[PDB]
Amino acid sequence: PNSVDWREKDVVFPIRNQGQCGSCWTFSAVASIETLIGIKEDRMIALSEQELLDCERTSYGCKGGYYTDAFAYVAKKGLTSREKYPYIFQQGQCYQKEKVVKISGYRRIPKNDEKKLQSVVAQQVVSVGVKSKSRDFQHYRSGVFSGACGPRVDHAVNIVGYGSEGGVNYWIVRNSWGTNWGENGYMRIPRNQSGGYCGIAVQAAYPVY
Repeated sequence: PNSVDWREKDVVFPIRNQGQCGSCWTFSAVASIETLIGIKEDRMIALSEQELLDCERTSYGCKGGYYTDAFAYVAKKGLTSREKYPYIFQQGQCYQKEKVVKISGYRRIPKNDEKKLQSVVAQQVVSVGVKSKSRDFQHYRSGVFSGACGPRVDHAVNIVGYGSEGGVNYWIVRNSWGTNWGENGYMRIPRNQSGGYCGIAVQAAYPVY
């Protein structure tokens, strides 16, 4: 497809806010799973970032984590709904409540491969990491981003589609900083920097239904 936008396909929930807690990895994992379930089952169910934050044991709570291992947790343990286990903006006791969704596994996209990244984005939402520690990235408002990136991949986000404006290819990037950041919470990042713009293609991964 020349363009993809899952937000226009009834499978992407509204932008959320992680607050200060470094739980971006939980928001990225949840967003990828939420859309996958919407694609595969035609069912919209909001899932719990809080369960991953409190219960996923390879990660660092509010100091960062792994959406890849979050996928493995969901495949192995299931995941409850956001209604049952809401986000409290900090890590708490790990509750194992009634689960609403599983996955079968997850796959990693080889580093720097935007062609394979695009092929997967054409089918579902993908979890990625970007270099967010920069004034330009934090204060991005609109347009296809052409500012400076952070020094290192440090912020887990999602790619929810792709397109073009004026011949400029872009990825549609879902962040968890609320709707006041970027284009109502999203960023259009150049598509096709080695590793992708702000390293978007360095560590891409996606859940397998």
